[PDB]
Amino acid sequence: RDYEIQRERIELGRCIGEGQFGDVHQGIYMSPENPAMAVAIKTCKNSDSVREKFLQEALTMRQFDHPHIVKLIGVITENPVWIIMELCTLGELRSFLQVRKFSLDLASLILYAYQLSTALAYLESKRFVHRDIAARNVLVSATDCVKLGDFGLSRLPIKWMAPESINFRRFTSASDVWMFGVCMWEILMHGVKPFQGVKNNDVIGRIENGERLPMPPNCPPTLYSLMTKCWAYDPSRRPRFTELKAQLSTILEEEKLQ
Ligand SMILES: CCC(=O)NCCNc1c(NCc2ccc(Nc3ncc(Cl)c(Nc4ccccc4C(=O)NC)n3)cc2)c(=O)c1=O
Repeated sequence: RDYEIQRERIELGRCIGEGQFGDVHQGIYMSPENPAMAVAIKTCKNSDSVREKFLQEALTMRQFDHPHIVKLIGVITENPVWIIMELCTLGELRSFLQVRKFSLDLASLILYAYQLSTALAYLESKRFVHRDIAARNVLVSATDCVKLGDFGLSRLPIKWMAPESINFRRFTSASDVWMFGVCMWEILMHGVKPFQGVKNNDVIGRIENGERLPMPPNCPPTLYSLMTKCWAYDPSRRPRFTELKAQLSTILEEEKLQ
C-alpha cells in the first residue's frame, strides 16, 4: 500500500550514526494502529540528484520481508526527506560484542550466526546477491535477536571478499557465503576485524597460499570447520546458505536447547 508517512506522526530523537547521505536518528512513530512505535530515521543533509539516490535505497528494502532483516516502515518525500526504518534498539553488532565480550555466552554468539544464516538463506531463495556481508552491517534488536542492517547503509571490503570477487569481480550467492564465513569469524572473535595490520593488496596472495583466518579462542571446532567450508577456493564447493542454516541449527542446539 502507501509508504508515505505524515511528518507530524514522527517525534525525532537523538542521533545514532551517519551515512552516505546524512545523520541517522532514533525516534517515535504514532500511527492509528500500534502507536507508538520506536523507529530509526535516516536523514539526507543535501539537490534532487541525491534525493533520487536516497529514496532508491528505501525502494530496495521494500522488496524484503524477513524477521532478521530490518524493515522499511515508510518515507517522507518532502524536504527534509526522511526514511523511516524499524529500530534495532541495541545498535551496531561490533560495538555490542566488544562491550559485552565477557557477558555473552557462546550460545548467544552461535544464535546470532544462525539468525543471520536464516536471513541470508531467504535472500538466496530470492536470488538476491548482497555483496557486503560483514559484522559492521549487522544490528542488534535485543540480546537474543540480530538483523541485517539497511542495505544502503551497508554500502572495496577486500578482507571480506571471495577470491573470485577480488580477482574478477564475480559476485554470486557463493561469494556471499565466503563473506558470511568471515562475518561468523568476526562474531566468534567478539567484533575483531579480519586481517588486522595486513594491507588489502596482500590479502589475495595469502588466500592463494592456502592461508585462512585461524580458529577463534573458545570457538567449537565444528563451527570453525563450518567457517572453513565457506572459504573453499572453488565457489562451487562452498555450502549454500540453506545448508549453513541446517548445520548451524544443530551446532546451536548442541550448545543450548532452544
Ligand atoms: C539512545 C539515544 C542516543 O543518543 N543513543 C546514542 C547511541 N549510543 C549507542 C548505541 N546505539 C547506536 C545505535 C542504536 C540503534 C541502532 N539501530 C538501528 N536500527 C535500524 C537501522 Cl536501519 C539502523 N541503521 C543504522 C544506523 C546507524 C548506522 C548504521 C545503520 C545500519 O543500518 N547499518 C547497516 N540502526 C543503530 C545504532 C550503542 O550501542 C551505543 O553505545
